[PDB]
Amino acid sequence: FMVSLPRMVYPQPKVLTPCRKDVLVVTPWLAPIVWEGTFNIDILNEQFRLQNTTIGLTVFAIKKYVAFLKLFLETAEKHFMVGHRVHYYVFTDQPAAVPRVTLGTGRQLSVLEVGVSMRRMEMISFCERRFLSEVDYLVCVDVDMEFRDHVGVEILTPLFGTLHPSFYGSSREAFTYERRPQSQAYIPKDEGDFYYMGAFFGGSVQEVQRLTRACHQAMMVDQANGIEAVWHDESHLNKYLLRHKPTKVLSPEYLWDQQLLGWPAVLRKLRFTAVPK
Amino acid sequence: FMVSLPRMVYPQPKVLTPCRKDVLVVTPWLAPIVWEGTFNIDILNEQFRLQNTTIGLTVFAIKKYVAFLKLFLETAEKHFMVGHRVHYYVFTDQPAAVPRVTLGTGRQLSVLEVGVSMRRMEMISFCERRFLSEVDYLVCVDVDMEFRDHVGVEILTPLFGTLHPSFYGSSREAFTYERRPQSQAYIPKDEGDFYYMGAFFGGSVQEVQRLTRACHQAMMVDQANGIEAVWHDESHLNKYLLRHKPTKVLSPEYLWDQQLLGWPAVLRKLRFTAVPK
Ligand SMILES: CCCCCCO[C@@H]1O[C@H](CO)[C@H](O)[C@H](O)[C@H]1O[C@@H]1O[C@@H](C)[C@@H](O)[C@@H](O)[C@@H]1O
Ligand SMILES: CCCCCCO[C@@H]1O[C@H](CO)[C@H](O)[C@H](O)[C@H]1O[C@@H]1O[C@@H](C)[C@@H](O)[C@@H](O)[C@@H]1O
Ligand SMILES: O=c1ccn([C@@H]2O[C@H](COP(=O)(O)OP(=O)(O)O)[C@@H](O)[C@H]2O)c(=O)[nH]1
Ligand SMILES: O=c1ccn([C@@H]2O[C@H](COP(=O)(O)OP(=O)(O)O)[C@@H](O)[C@H]2O)c(=O)[nH]1
Ligand SMILES: [Mn+2]
Ligand SMILES: [Mn+2]
Repeated sequence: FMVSLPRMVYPQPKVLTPCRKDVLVVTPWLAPIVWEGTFNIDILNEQFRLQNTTIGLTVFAIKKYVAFLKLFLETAEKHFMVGHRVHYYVFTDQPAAVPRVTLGTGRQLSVLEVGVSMRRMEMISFCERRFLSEVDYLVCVDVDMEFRDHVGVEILTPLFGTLHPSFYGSSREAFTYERRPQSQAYIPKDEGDFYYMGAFFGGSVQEVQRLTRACHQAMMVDQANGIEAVWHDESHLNKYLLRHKPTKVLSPEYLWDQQLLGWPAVLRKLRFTAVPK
Repeated sequence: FMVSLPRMVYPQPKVLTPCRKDVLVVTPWLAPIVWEGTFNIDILNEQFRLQNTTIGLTVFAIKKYVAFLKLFLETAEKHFMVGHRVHYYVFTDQPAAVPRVTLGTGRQLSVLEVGVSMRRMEMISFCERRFLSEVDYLVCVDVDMEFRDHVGVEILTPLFGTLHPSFYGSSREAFTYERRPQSQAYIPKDEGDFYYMGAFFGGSVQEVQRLTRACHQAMMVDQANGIEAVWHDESHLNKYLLRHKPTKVLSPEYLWDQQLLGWPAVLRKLRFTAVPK
């Protein structure tokens, strides 16, 4: 049950005025594509706070990648779901190397010790019971990253993927999908909506568990058949999201590499960005 | 659980090409606004058929308005959810005046006898148990109407309203919301997203029952306080949708009066239109 929004004073949306004329802001299956200028964050914050929404964030920091945690977590505290309940789940082989990061109120961090290709999907799909009990949404991201600007409840939806920053302007035949028919991740040259990057996806706990289970099972089939998809779990993620359309798509604001790609006009904000490695 | 879509061959959506540059296609709370050119109906048909979706359509034909049923139902058969399961619920004081209309396969009609202002919301919110058992979505429309073009699963969502054709270009201070603070339907001049018309709303059975219950209760409060809202159940519908944002909004393609308003450039299709009275 959703209680009523309070009175709010904000600019009227005008039907004959779009703000964004330069980009596609809805998919052909009527999923919003999230760009700056498409959402009033005050309305969304109200909606999600009224539901006492809890967001889980999973991040893997294995071997040398524990070095990325301090900046990742400190910038998450500045930019990720501020004002909402957040539970970070840090998966690592070195619990003692997790930096001591000071968290805002309503935010928690759990260190989960693990003993590459298949680990993340397998692990997320097994934390199944814990996540269902503790959070409403799960967000699954790479650690070799920093938050530079707002990443908030505008992303939340049953299932989302993020447009890969190298391919948002590309034709589908150029997408680096797995192209060998012997792989479960196979996508022919005449199929595909978008190329989603494996570094940022999420959704409701149920839908994320469905996605990660499916990708894990498909990767195991490939392993049994002696084939490894060209971009590993990302290839499988792409196959899944082709066959199970996401209910929102994040624009490349949400996954950017400024060193590699600069700051194009179409990006009004660079929110979550690659750290050089 | 949602099974996988089959392979489909269709045009690639391109992020740097929107089709509709002339209109707002997403609300500030990230609800799609449904216009022609925003959806691939083949993808949506697949998604909803895979769930064996059943759509209920409620329509009231009381006193002289039974005369509108033949054209309403015959054109619904040509245009409304064709290929999907449909259950029409015709509420009337004259069951014998309901015309014999031939239905396509998978489609059913029930005549519900009833013995104005408050009837529709009260009645819909009591058919509660029946609707929950028989249909997945409910669509609630005026009878003094005809279908001229496709109205399909692109509308389906937990909660939708439709932009009133006289007000989609108006500023909110011009909206004919109830403006007296003594009414439960009251909306001040600095609030409001859109003016929704009472002739076409819907959603999941649960959300429609919530809306109609709330509007019925608010109308009863007004009655007890000796006030009737300026546009009756439409005023209440507008108050509800201000405080409970719809998850899709239908463009005026879905509720048009060609005699009154012609055929503006912004409307590529006239789907569901007023019959002169
Ligand atoms: C000099 C490296 C050139 C990389 C350009 C293309 O990107 C790669 O695209 C692949 C798919 O075809 C995979 O998604 C890689 O993860 C991605 O490289 C990753 O994401 C990119 C955004 C960069 O941050 C890159 O350093 C990183 O390894
Ligand atoms: C000559 C009549 C002028 C009516 C113009 C404005 O519309 C009315 O708007 C009101 C709200 O302010 C209510 O929604 C009425 O139902 C609507 O009139 C209804 O819907 C309209 C689209 C027309 O079909 C009208 O005949 C019908 O009574
Ligand atoms: O030695 C490693 C390699 C990978 N990863 C995790 O797997 C993610 C994906 O790897 P990487 O960032 O190297 O991939 P790329 O950005 O090149 O796709 C990383 O962000 C880490 O979360 C890790 O923890 N340790
Ligand atoms: O005598 C009446 C008056 C109204 N209605 C029902 O209530 C709806 C709303 O009334 P109307 O269409 O007259 O309103 P308007 O289009 O002027 O808003 C009609 O379409 C009918 O479904 C009816 O059945 N009999
Ligand atoms: Mn990375
Ligand atoms: Mn009418």
